[PDB]
Amino acid sequence: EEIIWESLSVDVGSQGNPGIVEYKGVDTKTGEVLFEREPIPIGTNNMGEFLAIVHGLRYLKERNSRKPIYSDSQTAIKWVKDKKAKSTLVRNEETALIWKLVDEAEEWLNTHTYETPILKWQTDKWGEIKADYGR
RNA sequence: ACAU
DNA sequence: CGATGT
Ligand SMILES: [K+]
Ligand SMILES: [K+]
Ligand SMILES: [Mg+2]
Ligand SMILES: [Mg+2]
Repeated sequence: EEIIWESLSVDVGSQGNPGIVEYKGVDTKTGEVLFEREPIPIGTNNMGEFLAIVHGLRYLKERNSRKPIYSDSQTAIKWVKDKKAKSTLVRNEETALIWKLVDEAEEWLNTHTYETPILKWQTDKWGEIKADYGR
């Protein structure tokens, strides 16, 4: 119903899908960019959306912040809930880096705890998520 | 169909 | 138009 303005918003950006993947997290209220991942040469949109949420969890935990995270990705939200990223992306030499990061993100989820609510950004009602790349 |  | 996902 109402945007929770005291929150962190994350989004993926890509050049191709599969293709070059990056992501960032912003303060929902102000748009201040709080973290940005160096582009990863090959990955999928959903792997990037997943990594963005997990990075947000790690970022907020490190700072003792109870803010929720907004993502517009039905898929990534579920993968985080399950602690399992069910990507179809072939595992080969060119996808090794993204798969290492995804594997490590799952490993972090399976060895840490958090209460952070992971909320669906309602793009149909609210417009684009504040972390959007505009591409 | 819905979310990207 | 194509691809990633539930
Ligand atoms: K965009
Ligand atoms: K589809
Ligand atoms: Mg998105
Ligand atoms: Mg976007």
